[PDB]
Amino acid sequence: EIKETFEVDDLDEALRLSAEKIIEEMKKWGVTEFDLKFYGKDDELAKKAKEVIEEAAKKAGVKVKSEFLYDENKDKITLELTGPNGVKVTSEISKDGIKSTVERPDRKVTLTFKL
Repeated sequence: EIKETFEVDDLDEALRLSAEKIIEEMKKWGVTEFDLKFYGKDDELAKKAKEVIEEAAKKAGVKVKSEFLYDENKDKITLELTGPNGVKVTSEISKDGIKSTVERPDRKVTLTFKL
């Protein structure tokens, strides 16, 4: 069980670094495609999170199947990425930054992106 913490200047940098590291860990575990579920408001932040992940997956040659379940009452974004053979990523996005929990059988990585 490993915790990693990073410092970014802004939420935009948090989104970019987190998407890169998330795709990294999935690429490590032999993932070529994954299902993405998004929970949050239908706004500009939602669009940014989509493009950052899609651009990051595209550069890595990974296919994504995205479902957005919009709920305006949610003040924060939850992302659930499911991959084959038990690969699961949960990313929480708020004004304070991003916390991503990357789960593999016998491997739990928690990534925090502060400021």
